[PDB]
Amino acid sequence: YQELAIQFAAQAVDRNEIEQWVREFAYQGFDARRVIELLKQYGGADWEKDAKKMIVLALTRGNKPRRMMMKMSKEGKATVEALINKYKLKEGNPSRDELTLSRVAAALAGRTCQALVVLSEWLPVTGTTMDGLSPAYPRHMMHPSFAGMVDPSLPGDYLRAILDAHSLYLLQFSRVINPNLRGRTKEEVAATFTQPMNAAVNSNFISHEKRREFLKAFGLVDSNGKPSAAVMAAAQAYKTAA
Amino acid sequence: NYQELAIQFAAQAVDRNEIEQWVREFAYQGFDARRVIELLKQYGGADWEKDAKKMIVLALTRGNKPRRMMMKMSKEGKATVEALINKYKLKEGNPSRDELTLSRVAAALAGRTCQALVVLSEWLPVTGTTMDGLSPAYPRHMMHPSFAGMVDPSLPGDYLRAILDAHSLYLLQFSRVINPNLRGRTKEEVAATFTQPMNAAVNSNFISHEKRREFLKAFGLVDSNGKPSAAVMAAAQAYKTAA
Amino acid sequence: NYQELAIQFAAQAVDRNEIEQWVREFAYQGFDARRVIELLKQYGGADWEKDAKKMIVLALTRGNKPRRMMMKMSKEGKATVEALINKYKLKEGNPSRDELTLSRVAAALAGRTCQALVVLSEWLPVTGTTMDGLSPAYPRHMMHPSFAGMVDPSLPGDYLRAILDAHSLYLLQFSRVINPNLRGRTKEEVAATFTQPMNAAVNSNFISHEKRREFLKAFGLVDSNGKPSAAVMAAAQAYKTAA
Amino acid sequence: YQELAIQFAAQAVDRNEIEQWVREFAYQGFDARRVIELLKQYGGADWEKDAKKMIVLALTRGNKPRRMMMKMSKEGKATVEALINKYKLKEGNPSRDELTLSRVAAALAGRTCQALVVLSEWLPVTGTTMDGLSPAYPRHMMHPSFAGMVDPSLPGDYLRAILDAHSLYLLQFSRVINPNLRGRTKEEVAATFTQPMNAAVNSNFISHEKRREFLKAFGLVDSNGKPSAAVMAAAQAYKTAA
Amino acid sequence: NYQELAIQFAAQAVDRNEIEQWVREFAYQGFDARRVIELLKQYGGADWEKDAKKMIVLALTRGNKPRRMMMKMSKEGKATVEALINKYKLKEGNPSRDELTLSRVAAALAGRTCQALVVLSEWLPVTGTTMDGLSPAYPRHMMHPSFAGMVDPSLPGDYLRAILDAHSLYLLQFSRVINPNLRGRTKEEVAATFTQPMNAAVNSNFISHEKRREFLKAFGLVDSNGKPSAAVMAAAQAYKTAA
Amino acid sequence: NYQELAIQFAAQAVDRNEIEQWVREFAYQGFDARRVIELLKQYGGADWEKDAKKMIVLALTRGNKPRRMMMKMSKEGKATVEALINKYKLKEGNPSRDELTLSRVAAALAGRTCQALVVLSEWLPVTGTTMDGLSPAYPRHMMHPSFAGMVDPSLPGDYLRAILDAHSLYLLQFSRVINPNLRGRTKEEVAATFTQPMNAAVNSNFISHEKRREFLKAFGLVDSNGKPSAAVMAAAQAYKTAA
DNA sequence: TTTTTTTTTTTTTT
DNA sequence: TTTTTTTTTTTTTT
Repeated sequence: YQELAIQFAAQAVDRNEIEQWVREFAYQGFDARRVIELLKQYGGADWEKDAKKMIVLALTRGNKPRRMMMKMSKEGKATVEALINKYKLKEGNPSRDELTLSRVAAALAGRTCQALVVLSEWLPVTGTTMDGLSPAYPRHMMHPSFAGMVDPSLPGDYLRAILDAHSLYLLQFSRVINPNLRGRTKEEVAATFTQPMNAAVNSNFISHEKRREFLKAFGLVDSNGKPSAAVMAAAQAYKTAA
Repeated sequence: NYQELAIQFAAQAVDRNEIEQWVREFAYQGFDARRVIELLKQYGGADWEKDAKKMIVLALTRGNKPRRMMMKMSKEGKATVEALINKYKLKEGNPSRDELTLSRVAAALAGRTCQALVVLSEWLPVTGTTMDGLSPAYPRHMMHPSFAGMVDPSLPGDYLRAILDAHSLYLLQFSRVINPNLRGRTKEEVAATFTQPMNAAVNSNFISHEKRREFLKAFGLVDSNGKPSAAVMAAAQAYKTAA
Repeated sequence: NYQELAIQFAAQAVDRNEIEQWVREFAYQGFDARRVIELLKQYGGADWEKDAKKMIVLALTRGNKPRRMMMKMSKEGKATVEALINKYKLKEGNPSRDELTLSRVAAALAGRTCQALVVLSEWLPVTGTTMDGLSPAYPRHMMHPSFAGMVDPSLPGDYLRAILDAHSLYLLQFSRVINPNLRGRTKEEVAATFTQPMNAAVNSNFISHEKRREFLKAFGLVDSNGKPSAAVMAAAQAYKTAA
Repeated sequence: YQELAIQFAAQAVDRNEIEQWVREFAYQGFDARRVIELLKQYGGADWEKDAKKMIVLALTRGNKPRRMMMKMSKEGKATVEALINKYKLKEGNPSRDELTLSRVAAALAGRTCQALVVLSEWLPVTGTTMDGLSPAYPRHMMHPSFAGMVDPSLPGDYLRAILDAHSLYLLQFSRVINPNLRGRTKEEVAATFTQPMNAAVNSNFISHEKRREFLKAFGLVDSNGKPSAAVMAAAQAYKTAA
Repeated sequence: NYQELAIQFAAQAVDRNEIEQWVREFAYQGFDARRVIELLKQYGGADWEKDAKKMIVLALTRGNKPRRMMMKMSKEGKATVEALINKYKLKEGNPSRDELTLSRVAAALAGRTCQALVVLSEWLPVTGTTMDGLSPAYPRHMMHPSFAGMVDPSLPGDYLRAILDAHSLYLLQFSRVINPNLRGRTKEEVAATFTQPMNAAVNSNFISHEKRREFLKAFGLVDSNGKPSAAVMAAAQAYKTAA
Repeated sequence: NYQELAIQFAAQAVDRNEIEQWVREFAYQGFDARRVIELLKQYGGADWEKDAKKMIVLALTRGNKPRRMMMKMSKEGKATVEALINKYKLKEGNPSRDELTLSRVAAALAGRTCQALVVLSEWLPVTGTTMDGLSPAYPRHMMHPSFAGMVDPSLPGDYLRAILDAHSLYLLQFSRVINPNLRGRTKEEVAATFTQPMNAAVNSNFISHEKRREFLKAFGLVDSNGKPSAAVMAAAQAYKTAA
């Protein structure tokens, strides 16, 4: 009777039926498309220049705009106050239709990752610090929003190399900005940062082709997707990392 | 007096089959698969199978807290989950023998659940890609706790151990990701929390030994005589040196 | 010159028999085995032996908390445990002396408990396989604290020490598994929790020296003259170098 | 002016003046003389036999007489109840004029330490367990009341040998019976047990001559106070102990 | 073919000067050195320089909590600290920007602070002797976070990196001593707390590149062309292998 | 503008003596010895010296909690302590600059305190015998925190370090015994709590360098030129390898 | 960031 | 003895 669970198992699996359901029940959190829609809406023609300012502001000062405003120059405070009021900026994790410095940096990952080369020594974990862990550490990987640039169709060994090279940074960064991860083990830090990382790697924002074009442009992969010597070095550094 | 009674009681031959029936009957039981199927049929009627398939995808990719997952979901999804909560009177955690949870549905219907893992691989808390980094071509059919429900316990001990150590490589990763209070603990400490539910499913009376080995053969996990595949052997070893 | 012979007499001359009578009279007695068997016969009647066998399997593979174990068990098992709780008025932990617990049943009937361990080996908190990893072909009859009640204290000291060190290898593992705080403590700290109950049963008045040695002989633990087996000798050494 | 603390320092120290003061301000805790006075008072002619019973009772069952009574034989419970009522026994640490099983064992250290040879395998830390740490561990040292048998006039190296040999046991025992010391470091256990140990070693109860006569009788020292091979072995085992 | 050149342009072509203006404009500014000196002159009058010297000694050897330090100090000292608190309206921690703290005084007057370190060396939380154990003849002028304000950012990159790594060896020690939770954390975790304030002062508009290099030359940290000294080179290497 | 003022302020030569006066004046101060003596003389009158001797024995062998020690003391002792509490208005712990404690009395009169240690050696929390086990013939005059008050800081650095490392061997033991919350901490962690009060007493203005070296010479701790004794040298080394 | 004499003998399958 | 998407960037001599 009840061991008819065999008949239920016997039915061949439908890739499209299951893919409709996984799509319907999917975690709906960060919408990069909505963020860009809101920036364009509040900023108008100035949205790009203000977004670049907000990327610098997020990467070097954090996600609390009213707090950072208090320990800043006269000119800076005036710019941040204008941005808070134009873009109706918030702190932390508000509703889906609300903008934060984090969300701006995350939706515009292509622009954020390019800025890291210049901003490297102004970050919580500097390029110099990373170079101590792995020589000539890839600066374009030094932000959680880099996960949105990873082509998931890349050969598994090449893909794992990029993510292990990026995880070397995440391990340092997470232990430093997440109060719950201060001094915790590698395995613990990776268990808290892999699920949001892998969601960004397998998101529908930016096609595989565009993602690999960015990795090629940043000099992270070659013509066939083979990671650079620096990525390979970093990927190994993560395997023996503490 | 009572010493003579203790000797005469011990003088009686050990009944291997009587004790083996009892150890089975009193064994740990995480859920009654038969009661779960009985409840799905009762609440769902003729739609119970299609709704069970939905709940398998829902459990595997979103978890066991239906009202919580509903908060970070689309309008359509939110409506499907709300309808399922109300039809099947779904609960979170470990409720009574007469209550349904997304976990229990996936666990009672292990044969289908394990088959879905091939498609759902990159949407799981621990992806197939991640597992391949630990052990090459990691068996996707093993990437769910309900896989223990498909293991034939009559398999030769060495073959049986290799299947379970392979599966344990996944369990070790999965437990650290889905359970935050197991993240800083050792391999031995994490294994201590997942071996009892695993071994219960392996030694349960739900789905016979013959049918269970037929599944392992079909999933390509064992050969004609029950010898595990190279991938299973590789993962069992990866688990022995795992941290 | 008299004070010298006085400190000499008060230090060297000890009334070994007077002290040995007292230590036995004051020894921890959570229960009297004779009273336990008297209570089983009283509540169970003609079925007391079959129910006692069930309670031994239940105590060895599930523990001493009958209402707790009942919740993660099959429909049939739960119904058997509930029936046993109500017939024998079973309790958890350490109640009064006219009270029965699964532990006390297994302890009073040590002769059958120890015989069941051969069949139940892979269902115990510490399996026979796990023990074999510490000492080859570990004696299964020693894999329960109630084994101490089977030990003949009149055995030659060296033979008696081999039996107890061999049994202590198991106790060391068992205590760490059934008491998680002990996992990070020393052999000496873990030993401190199990040596007093062990030595009390070894020197108890329940079952004579002659019968106790006839059990050790029957279990194949000692020879005709009380010389321990190769497996016992191996286990006794494994304990000396154990951590 | 105020640097006249030099004139205060300049006064030569008086050994007898200081010894009167240390005597007057001394810690007044356990009075072995009062304990024996109370045993004789309540027990009469039976005080010695009842004291021997109470030593066995303390060493193998503890210091809680009403508690131990509940998990004991009919005969034993009857004896313990009679002892509780004759000697007005208490649990824990009551007033100076109150008897406890601990205080009885401690005041009659000579009798207690002799009983350890027979009681060895009934103790929280057995002789067998100790033999695993140091071969043929001295059974007479396996009780805190042994500190009352130590001659403090012994040559420093011989004296330290006896106390290091005894401390090997105290380390095991303290970690086991003191809930606050469960799994703590050697240095921590020794910091909590050295002050009460050293007080018993330097107490006025039992003269130096009698103390050394006991150590000689127990076979712990030779004619000149040189410790035995077992004590020497144990003293070393404590130096490398964890 | 245009989308290719578009991803190429949006990845490689970065407006280095636009971004560098912004990072400087938004940089953490707990205080403006010019405002600190303006406030010292305003409250202190003609005595502002002598009182500032006192506050530098007070900040370097006692900390940033003036009312706290006052309690474990001599009669004369306590009276001096109380007078300074009331004249300069001193605060603890990180107050508003028109507020003075011992730290802000030492930071705005980096040129004298760093010069005082030669005399104050054995009175600091991390002594010169301690530093000499990590790197021989460690540069005493680098033994304060305010040293970063003395660093010329126009220096050749390799020379600039030697100065900062040499200074970071001190910062690593100092942070562990003045923040006890950091003692059990990694170089990278400890570095994360001191690199942002360091790099902000290195790239601040207070004191020109030309003057900053004239300080490094005067302190004997660099030569005529900006090449660091043997001690700086030694300290830069000690930091690379530091734990 | 303010940049030019910062350069001209730094252009002024470093006044070594002005800074050295200030670092002394602002240095940590556990107690004012002068105020303690002033208070003893005020409350005690002509009996202040004899009562101070009593309080030194009381602090050294019983501690700093006078009402607490009174509970485990003789009738006579109890009366002496109660009389001293009421005459000198004695307090426990670390009260105001104008309050007396047994510790402060012993600390302000270090010359006498250190001389008493020879007689009181076997009555201290850490005995002379215990210390001799760590380092042969350990200097008894060093067996009190107030010994730091006798150290000449003008001594050659290597000689000065050997005296303090020797003394630190005792401090390490003493702190673990008198302070229960320092028992599980490392050498570095315990040293972190006792170096600041030690170094304050070493660099205090109470009792000149000349008088302090005269004491070290008298106690046999240094020779004619300040070279420490073999016992001091031995203890300094014992501290380097201490746990 | 301090300040001087341990505590006190049977558990029980997460 | 459990059950699926981190948190969010300046401290300050015990």
